[PDB]
Order: sequence, then structure tokens, then C-alpha cells
Amino acid sequence: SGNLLQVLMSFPSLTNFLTEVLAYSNSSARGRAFLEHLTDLSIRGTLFVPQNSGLGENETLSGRDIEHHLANVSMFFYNDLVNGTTLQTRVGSKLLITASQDPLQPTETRFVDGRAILQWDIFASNGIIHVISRPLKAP
Repeated sequence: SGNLLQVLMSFPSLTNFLTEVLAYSNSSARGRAFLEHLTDLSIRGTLFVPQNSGLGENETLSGRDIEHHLANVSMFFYNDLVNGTTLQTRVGSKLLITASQDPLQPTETRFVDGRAILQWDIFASNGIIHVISRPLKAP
């Protein structure tokens, strides 16, 4: 499939974050540059996307919060992201992966800034998406 934006557009449960991204792009030059980055095939990124189960339509996010969902160095898959991994984001802050092994589970249970990961490793041509339980927050 397509770039990070196109893949985000392909999931009904991710429409509210998409709406925020698109509205941000039409709001400011910063917002437009963020959307252009998501569609740039010469970069790689890791985009954490809060699902509509934790983000409503009446919870307008700031541009800084939106951009903080993009770990902007490279694509980090499930099997790259161990306990204590810190990820630099586009706004200059850091996300923290925490992770332990419940021996019963088929995979490690992991969190990003304490948010549950609901789906790992959704591929895009210029990045990877992980769906999370609720939005991240820029400091």
C-alpha cells in the first residue's frame, strides 16, 4: 500500500486522528509541512496513531501534540522496540517504551508513554504505524 498518510486513511477506526492531521494541515504552514513529511517517500518514520476508542471528534489536538506522535528517525517495528527504548519525536521530545514478558503471552506486552499498543507493525511505504489506546502528549 501507500505512504503513511494513505495507510492512515485506510482504517475506519483511525478517522479521528486523520481528521486532526488534515485539519492541522489546512491551519498553518507548520501543519502543511507535517503532512508533506508524511507523504515524503525519501524519509522513514514511526507513527503512533490513537484509535477512535481513545480519541473522540471533540478532543481537538494541538499541532505540537499531533507531531509528537511521529518518531522521526527511522522505522521501529515491534521486534526493534525493547524496554527502555527512547524515541526522538518531531517536536524534539522523547517517547519511552516499557516492556516486560508475561510468560503466558505470545508476545511481550508493551507501552509507549504508558499507552497500550493495540496493533503493531502496520506497514507503509515510508514508515510503520502502531495503533495506540489514546493520544500521546507533548511536554
